[PDB]
Amino acid sequence: ARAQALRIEGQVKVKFDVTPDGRVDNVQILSAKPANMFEREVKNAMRRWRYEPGKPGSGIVVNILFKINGTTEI
Amino acid sequence: ARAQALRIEGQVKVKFDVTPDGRVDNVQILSAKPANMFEREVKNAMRRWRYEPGKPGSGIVVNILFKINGTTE
Ligand SMILES: [Br-]
Ligand SMILES: [Br-]
Ligand SMILES: [Br-]
Ligand SMILES: [Br-]
Repeated sequence: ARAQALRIEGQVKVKFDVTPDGRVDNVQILSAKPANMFEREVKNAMRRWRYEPGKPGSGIVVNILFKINGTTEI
Repeated sequence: ARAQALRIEGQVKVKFDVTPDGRVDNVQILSAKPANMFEREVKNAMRRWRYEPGKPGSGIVVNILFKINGTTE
């Protein structure tokens, strides 16, 4: 019943080629972080979630709607 | 080189317990998309980036600053 929020800040390096049309090619992520960053960060964020006390339950399923906004660093 | 932006939209289901103090425990993500969803989606979003034509290069490195904003449905 209580909605919860996800707010995760991060950075990720990418390496790629640029072709004569100005498009990227041969892209690889440079994961600095131990793989599977997104799922770890989501679980970590869920540590801040709080629900009503004295109402425990098990096997609760929630659907998280998210948007990722990013920009290249200048 | 030109700055670029990225926007990814998505959903992820998670399953967990709620303890007497109202905190979550025993969390598992219910992957329904293939693993490495984030990395795949970043690369797919880069398909929209455009740099100056006639100026190819290889091994270009850029850092993407991002924020993930989510809400339970
Ligand atoms: Br925390
Ligand atoms: Br609640
Ligand atoms: Br450029
Ligand atoms: Br597209």
